[PDB]
Amino acid sequence: INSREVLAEKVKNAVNNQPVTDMHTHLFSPNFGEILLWDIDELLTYHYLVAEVMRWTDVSIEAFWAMSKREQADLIWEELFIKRSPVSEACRGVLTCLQGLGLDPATRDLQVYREYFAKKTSEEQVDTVLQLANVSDVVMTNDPFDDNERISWLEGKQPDSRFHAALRLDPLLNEYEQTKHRLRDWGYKVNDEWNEGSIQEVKRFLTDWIERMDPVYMAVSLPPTFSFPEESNRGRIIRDCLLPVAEKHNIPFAMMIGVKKRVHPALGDAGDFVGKASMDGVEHLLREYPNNKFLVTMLSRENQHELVVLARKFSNLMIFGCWWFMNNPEIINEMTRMRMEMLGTSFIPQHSDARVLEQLIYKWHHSKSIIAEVLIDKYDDILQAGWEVTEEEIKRDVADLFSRNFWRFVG
Amino acid sequence: INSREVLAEKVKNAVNNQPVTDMHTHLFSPNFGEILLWDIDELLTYHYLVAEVMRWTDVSIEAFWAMSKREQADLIWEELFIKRSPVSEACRGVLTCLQGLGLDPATRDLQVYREYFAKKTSEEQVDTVLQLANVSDVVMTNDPFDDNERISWLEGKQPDSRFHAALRLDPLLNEYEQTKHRLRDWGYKVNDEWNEGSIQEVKRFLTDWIERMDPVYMAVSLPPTFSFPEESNRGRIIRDCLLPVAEKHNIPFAMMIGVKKRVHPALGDAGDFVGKASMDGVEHLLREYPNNKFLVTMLSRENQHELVVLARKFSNLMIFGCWWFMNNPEIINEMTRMRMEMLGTSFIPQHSDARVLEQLIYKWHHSKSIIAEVLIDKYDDILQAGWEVTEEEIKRDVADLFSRNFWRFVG
Amino acid sequence: INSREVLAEKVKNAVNNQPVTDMHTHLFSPNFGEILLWDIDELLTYHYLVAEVMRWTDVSIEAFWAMSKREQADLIWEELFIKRSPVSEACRGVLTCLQGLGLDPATRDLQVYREYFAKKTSEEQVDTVLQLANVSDVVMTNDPFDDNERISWLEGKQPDSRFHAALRLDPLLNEYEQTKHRLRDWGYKVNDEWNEGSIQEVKRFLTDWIERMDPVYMAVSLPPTFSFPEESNRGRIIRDCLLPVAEKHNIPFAMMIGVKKRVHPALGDAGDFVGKASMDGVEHLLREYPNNKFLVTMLSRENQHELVVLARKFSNLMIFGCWWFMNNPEIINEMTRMRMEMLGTSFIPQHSDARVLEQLIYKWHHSKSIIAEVLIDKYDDILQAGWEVTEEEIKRDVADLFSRNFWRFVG
Ligand SMILES: O=CC(=O)[C@@H](O)[C@H](O)[C@H](O)C(=O)O
Ligand SMILES: O=CC(=O)[C@@H](O)[C@H](O)[C@H](O)C(=O)O
Ligand SMILES: O=CC(=O)[C@@H](O)[C@H](O)[C@H](O)C(=O)O
Ligand SMILES: [Cl-]
Ligand SMILES: [Zn+2]
Ligand SMILES: [Zn+2]
Ligand SMILES: [Zn+2]
Ligand SMILES: [Zn+2]
Repeated sequence: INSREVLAEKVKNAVNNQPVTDMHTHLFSPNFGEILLWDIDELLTYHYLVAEVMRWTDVSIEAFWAMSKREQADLIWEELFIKRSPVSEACRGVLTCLQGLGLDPATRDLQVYREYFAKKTSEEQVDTVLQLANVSDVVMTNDPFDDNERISWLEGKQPDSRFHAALRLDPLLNEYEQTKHRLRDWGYKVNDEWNEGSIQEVKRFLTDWIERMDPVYMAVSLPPTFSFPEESNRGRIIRDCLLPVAEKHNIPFAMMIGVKKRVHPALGDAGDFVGKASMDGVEHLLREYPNNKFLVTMLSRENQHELVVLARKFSNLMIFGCWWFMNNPEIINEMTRMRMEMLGTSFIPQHSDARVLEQLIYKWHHSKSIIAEVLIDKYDDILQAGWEVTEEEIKRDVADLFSRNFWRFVG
Repeated sequence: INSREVLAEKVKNAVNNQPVTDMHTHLFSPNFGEILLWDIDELLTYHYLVAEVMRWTDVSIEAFWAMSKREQADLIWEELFIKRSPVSEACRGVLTCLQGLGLDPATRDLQVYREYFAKKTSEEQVDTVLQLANVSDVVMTNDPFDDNERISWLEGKQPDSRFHAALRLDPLLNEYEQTKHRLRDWGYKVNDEWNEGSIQEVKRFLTDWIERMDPVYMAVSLPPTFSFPEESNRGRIIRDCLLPVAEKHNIPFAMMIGVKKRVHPALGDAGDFVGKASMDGVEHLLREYPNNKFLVTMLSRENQHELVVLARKFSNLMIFGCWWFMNNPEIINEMTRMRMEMLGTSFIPQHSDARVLEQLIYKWHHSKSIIAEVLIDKYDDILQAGWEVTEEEIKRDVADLFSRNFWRFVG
Repeated sequence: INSREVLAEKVKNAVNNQPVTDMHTHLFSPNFGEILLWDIDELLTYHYLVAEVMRWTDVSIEAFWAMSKREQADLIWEELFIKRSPVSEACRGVLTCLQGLGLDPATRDLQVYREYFAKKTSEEQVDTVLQLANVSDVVMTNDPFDDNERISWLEGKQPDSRFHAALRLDPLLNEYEQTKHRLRDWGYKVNDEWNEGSIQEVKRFLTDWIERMDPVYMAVSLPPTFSFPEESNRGRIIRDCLLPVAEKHNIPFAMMIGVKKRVHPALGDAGDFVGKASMDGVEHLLREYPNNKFLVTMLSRENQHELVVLARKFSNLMIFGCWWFMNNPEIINEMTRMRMEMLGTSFIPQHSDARVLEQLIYKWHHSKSIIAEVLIDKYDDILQAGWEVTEEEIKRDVADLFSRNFWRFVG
C-alpha cells in the first residue's frame, strides 16, 4: 500500500470482513425463548425510540404503555419517521436494519416489512442476522435475579456455541439490603451483619453461578457516585467476595460506570440518566488489585479522555465500547480517535448493546464505518512517515480490535 | 433527492430561505428608543471585542472606558483588525455584517463604513437587517427592574409586531434582598420575611407584568452553583411564586445556566466567566413540575452532552441555542451533532443573543452554514440507508428547527 | 490571496518557515552534558512508550527496568512496531523523527538507525535537530533541587544562546516538609515554623536562583486539587514568597495544572495520571495579583474551554500549549480551534515538552500541520467575508503564535 486511496479500500474491506465478537449485548441464545427479541416491531419499540417519541407525541406515557406492541410501533413510525425525518441515530438504525435484510426503506411500507418477519423463526433469524452483521460471537447479559432467565439455567439449558454468558450482578451489589433475602430463600445463609458466614455464602453464590454459566466475565453497572473503597454493602461485597473469587477463577470484572437509574420512572427502561464519575475508585481497584482484571466503559462524555489515560497506567484495565449515550457518531469518533492516539490498538472500540436481534446489523455497520475511517487516518499518518503497512498487518490489527483483544483479555 | 450534491443544494436552499424566529436577543423594538443599538461603532464595541482588545492593547481599562464610542471603535479596529488578522469568531462576525450590508471589508475603510449608517434611521436599518438575516420574529429581553425599559411599558407603548417580549427576572430571583425595596416602592408590599403576604405580592408582580408584556416566556440567568430545591430567596421565589404562576398562564420558564458574573468587575459586561453546573436542580424541576414548561441553555461545554440526555428524559424540557462562550464554530458543530443524533429535530439549534442590530446578519449566517452541514450529513446517512427524503420534508424539518419548535413549545 | 488553495500554500509555507521558540521542554544546552538525552534508543524508551508497551508485553515491569537501554528499546520496537502497527501518536512520532533525519522507516532496520547516532557528538546532533525542526530557541526546565543539575549551575555552567532557563520549583511548593531540610543544608535558614524568618530565607533562595539562572519564568506543575488561597505550605509559599518576588523581578509564573503524580509508582515517569481542576484558584490569582504575569497550561481535556474563557477575562494570563495527554491530534485540533475562535491570535498554541532531543522533529511537525489547517480555515472564513489577508500579515500572525507572543509576554 502506497496511496491513501488504496489504503482506504484495504482498510474498509478488512474491517467489513472481520468477524465480530460482540462483548456486551442484551441478546440471548434462541433456545432461551421469548427472552430473545426480534423483528421490526421490536426494533421500533426499542426504549431509545420510546424516549424520542415522547418528545413529540401528545399520547400520554400511560396510554403508550396501554397500547399493544404493534400499536406502539405504529405510533413511533408515524411520529418519528413520517411526521419528521428519521435523522436521529436510533431512527437511522432502524432503516439500516431494514435495508440490510433486503427490505426497501424507500417505499416506507411498514406492513410489507412486518410480513417479512412473520414468516421466519427465531433460530432462523439468528442465523441470517449473524451472517449479515458478520458477528461470530455474542456475549449476553445473564442476570440470575431475573426469573424469566434463571428458569432456563436451572432447567440445565445451555446457549449454543455462538452465545457466551456474562454474570450480571447489579441486584446483588446495588440492592443487597433487598436482595440478601432472596439469597436466603435460595439457601445462601447470609446473616444480618457482614461476617465470615455472609462472606462465604455470597462467595458460594458467585461460585455456583460461575460453575453454571461459565461466564467470560462478571459485570455490574454503577452510578456516577461510585466510590471504592466504601463501607457499604457494595463496597464490602466487591472487596470480600467478588474480587477474591474473580482472581481465583481468573475472571475479569466489568464495570459500566455513570448511569443514574430511573430519573423518570414512568419511562421504564427509557428513564435512566447520566452523570460524570470520579476516577478514584477505578484507579484504586486497578492499583491495589494487580491480580484482578477489569473491563470498563463509562457513560459520561466527560469521563472518556481520563479513562483512556488511566488505561495508559494499568495493563490490568481494558476499556471497551462507546456505551449508550456515547453510542452516537459524534462521540464514537472523538472517543475512538483519543483511544487510538494514546493506546494504539490495545483497546476494544465497540460493542452493540443490542436488545433486539436485528440491531446487530446497524450497530456494527454504523460503528465499523467510523472505526475504518479512524484507522485509515492513522495508517496514512505513518505511511506518510515512510512506514510500510501490509494488508496482512491491517487484517491483524483489525482482528485485535474487533475480536482478539477481548478473548486475549478474558484469557 | 438521490445524491449528496443534490441534497446539499436543497438543504442549503431550505435553510437560507427559512424565516428565522430568534427566541433570545438583547434587541428592542425601534420605537423603544436608543436602547436599540446599531451601526459599525456599536458592533466594534460589543463587549466580546472589549475583552479581546484588552488582551493586546496597552491602553488601560480605565482609559478605554473614558474614550468616546468612536475612539473605542477606532482602537479595537486598529488592535484587532490591523495589527493582527481578525480571525476570531467575534471579529469575523463584524466583517460578515459589513459584507452583508453591501460594504466591502477588502477596503478596510472604516470611515466609509460609518457614512453608511449616518444616512439611515433605526426603523430603516431594522427592515434592512431583518431582511438580510431573513429573521421574521425577534424575542427581546425585557427587564422591568430597569428604569429606562420600565418607561416604555408603563407608557403603554407597544412594540413592533415583529418583536416579542420575554419577562427577564434576574434582579428578583438573584438579588431579592436589594430588589424587595423597589417592589415595595412599586406597590408590592413584600415583608422582610417569607410569609403568605410576601408570596402573594410577588405573584401579583409577576402576574401584572405578564399582563403588561404578554411575554412568550419568563427568564433568568443562573450561576454554575444553581441548585433546586433551595432554602434561599431564589429557591423560595421559584417554588412559591414563579412556577405556580407559570403553570397557571401556561408560559415557559427559560433558564440560562452557568454564568459566573463579574469575575473581572472593571470589564463590565465583558467581565463574566463560566462554570459547569450540576444537573440536579434542572432534573428535579423537570420531574416534579410536569405541568410547567422549561427552556434551557447552558454555558459550560461540559454540560452540553448531559443536557441532551436530560432532554431525552423529559418532554417538558426544550433545549435551545449555543449560548455565549458556546457560540463558536467548534462548539456549535459538536453541540448540534450531539443534539440531532439523540433528539432528531426535537430541539431549537440556535438563537443570536444579538445586542447590536446588525449582529443578526453574522450570527445567523455563521450558524446556518454549520446547521446546514449537519443536516446534509444526517440526511445523507438515512439516504444511504435507502430512505427517500422529499424537498418538502426538508423544508418542514428546517421550519421546525428555526421557528416552529419554539412557537409550538411556548404554545 | 484568491482561493483557499492559494491560501493553504502561503499559510503552510509561513508556518513551516517560521523559526520556533519552544517555551517548555526537558532538554538542556549540550554543554550541560549527558543530562541532554538523544538518539533512537532514547526515543524508543521515552516514558510514553514504556506505558504503551506495558499494555502488551509479558515482560514484568521489574524485568523491564532491569534491562539495558538497548534491550528495552528492542522490546518496545518489537511489541509496538512489529507485533502491532505503530499507529499511536507516540509511536508515529518515532517514525517521523527517523524520516526527518534521512533514515528510512520502510526498512524497519533498527540496527542501521542506531549507526546514524553512533557517529555524531551531542553538539552536532543539536545543530542537526534544531535546523530540521526549525527551532531557534529552547526553554529548559531547570530544577535546582536535582543534585546533578544543581552542581552544573553552582560550578558556573551557562547554556549557549539557543537555550533559556526556567526555574522549576515543584519540590519547594509541593514537598516543602521534605525540602525545608535541604534548604537548611544549603544555607537558607528556614525554621520548622513558618514565620517571617522562614519567609525571608525562602525569598532569598528564589532571588539567588533567579540571579544565577536568569530564567524566563518560574514554574511548577500542580495537582487537580490545586486551590488558592489555601492554608498549606504551597498556599503560604506562593502568597508570602513567590508572588512578591515574581512581581519585584517582573518574572512570570508558569502553572501546569492537573497532574496526579505516581498513581502507578512502578512505572516511574510513566506513572502520572490526570484530573480536572477547579478554575477558582487561577481566577483568584489573576484577579487579585494584577501586577503578576501567569503562564498556564492544563492537563484535563475538560478544563480546556473554560481556560480559554478565563484568558478572555484577564490579560495577565497567557495560555500555552497542548500539554502531555492533550498532545494528541484529536485534542490539539479542538483546543487550537476553541482558542483561536475566542482569542484570535492572543495565545501560544504549542510547546514540545521534548525529553529526548530528536522529539523536536515530530512534536513540531505533527503540531504545525494541525495549526496550519486551523489557520487556513480561519483565514478562509474571513476571506469569504470579503477581507483580504496579505502574505506579510500571515507571516506576522504565524510569528506571533510560534515565537513573538511568548517573548512579548515574558519580556
Ligand atoms: O444501550 C442502552 C442499554 O442497553 C441500557 O438500557 C442497559 O441498561 C445498559 O447497557 C446495561 O447493560 O446496564
Ligand atoms: O452572548 C453574550 C450575552 O448576550 C451576555 O452578555 C448576556 O448577559 C446573557 O446572554 C444573558 O442574557 O444573561
Ligand atoms: O509530556 C510529558 C512530560 O514531559 C511529563 O513527564 C512532565 O513531568 C511534565 O511535562 C512536567 O513538566 O511536569
Ligand atoms: Cl467535566
Ligand atoms: Zn447494556
Ligand atoms: Zn442573552
Ligand atoms: Zn470534535
Ligand atoms: Zn514538561
